[PDB]
Formats: sequence, C-alpha cells, structure tokens
Amino acid sequence: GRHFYVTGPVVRGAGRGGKELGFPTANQYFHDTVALPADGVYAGWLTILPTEAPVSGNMEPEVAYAAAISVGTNPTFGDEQRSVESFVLDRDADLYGHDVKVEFVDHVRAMEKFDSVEQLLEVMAKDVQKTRTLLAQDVQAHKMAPETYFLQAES
Ligand SMILES: Cc1cc2nc3c(=O)[nH]c(=O)nc-3n(C[C@H](O)[C@H](O)[C@H](O)COP(=O)(O)O)c2cc1C
Ligand SMILES: Nc1ncnc2c1ncn2[C@@H]1O[C@H](COP(=O)(O)OP(=O)(O)O)[C@@H](O)[C@H]1O
Ligand SMILES: [Mg+2]
Ligand SMILES: [Zn+2]
Repeated sequence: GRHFYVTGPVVRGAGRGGKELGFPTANQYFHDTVALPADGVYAGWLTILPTEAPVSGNMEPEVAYAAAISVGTNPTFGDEQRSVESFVLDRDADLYGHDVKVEFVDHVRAMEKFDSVEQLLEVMAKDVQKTRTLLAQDVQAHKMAPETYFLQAES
C-alpha cells in the first residue's frame, strides 16, 4: 500500500518516555533484515490489531489512533538498538504485549542528537503539532469514516 507499515508486539524500552519526557512511546524492535522507513520522525496511525485480549485504558482494537512516531536509536540518549516508537496523541492505555500495526503516513523530521532533553522536548511538541495537521489531511484523502479513527485537536 501507500502507507509503509509494520506490525509486532509493544515491548519494554528504557522507561523514560512517560516519566522523564511526558511523551510515553509504545516501543517495537525488529531484526536488522526487516525493511523500515529511514530513521526520523513521522506522522501516522497506530491500530491495536483484532484481538480478544482485554485492553486497559481508553483505546480499543481496530481503531486507527493518531500517533507521532520515531524510528532510530534515540541518539540524544545513546540507546543501543533501533526502535519504532509511537506516541499515541491524547490517549492513555496499557499497550504492553499487545500486537499493533503502525502506519507511516508522512515524514516530519530527521532523527537528531540534541544536547539536552529540554531541547528535544521543545522539538517533539512541534512534531506533534505538525502530526495533527498532516493526519487531518490524511482523513480527507481516504474519506475515513468517523468510527474508524481517533484524531483530536489538543486541549
Ligand atoms: C515524535 C518523536 C520524535 C522524537 N525525536 C527524537 C529525536 O530527534 N532524537 C532522539 O534522540 N530521540 C527522539 N525521539 C525518541 C525519544 O528519545 C524516546 O522516545 C524516549 O527517549 C523514550 O525512550 P523509551 O521508549 O525507550 O523509554 C522521538 C520520539 C518521538 C515520539
Ligand atoms: N499515549 C500513549 N502512547 C503510547 N504509549 C502509552 C500512552 N499512554 C500510555 N502508554 C503506555 O506507556 C508505555 C510507553 O511509555 P514509555 O515511558 O515510553 O515506556 P517504555 O520505555 O517501556 O517504552 C506504552 O508501552 C504503553 O503501555
Ligand atoms: Mg517507549
Ligand atoms: Zn494516506
């Protein structure tokens, strides 16, 4: 399809996204043989795949949730493995162990090594802003039915 996508279980990262950055990210790791988009930041959709497993929080399966997505090694922090990491906008759910699909709709920015967490946070806020606008255009492009996605303006 026109959206690059990957699927796989949400697994444990460094534990810093929510606690330290205020941007929790659902982490996926793939073998180096698996085709991925270029390291960078993307606007896209995260969907919990069809399942009978209970989901705790305000996300349910088979709905495309607006997400700001990073691909790479988190060079600001010097992490060892390449991850795909999805910050689901305006939601709060326990995704660990759930099988999810992540669709990459638009490239937003190159992956960058920032000197400080504070500088990184300022830029991530702007990535989220651009993600909202890009995803509203994508809704229109596919004439997506309201029940099939979740996308808000921020409070
Ligand atoms: C939209 C978005 C943009 C990001 N941009 C960068 C970046 O430019 N440089 C970087 O080192 N990490 C970037 N990250 C990743 C954060 O470093 C990472 O998600 C955070 O350290 C949490 O790590 P963890 O999930 O293992 O706890 C970005 C993450 C998101 C969600
Ligand atoms: N809006 C959200 N987007 C992504 N993950 C969320 C969100 N709200 C809660 N979570 C949960 O928080 C975890 C991500 O937080 P994070 O600090 O990045 O932990 P980790 O380092 O283990 O990836 C997810 O795996 C999921 O269970
Ligand atoms: Mg994370
Ligand atoms: Zn599209």
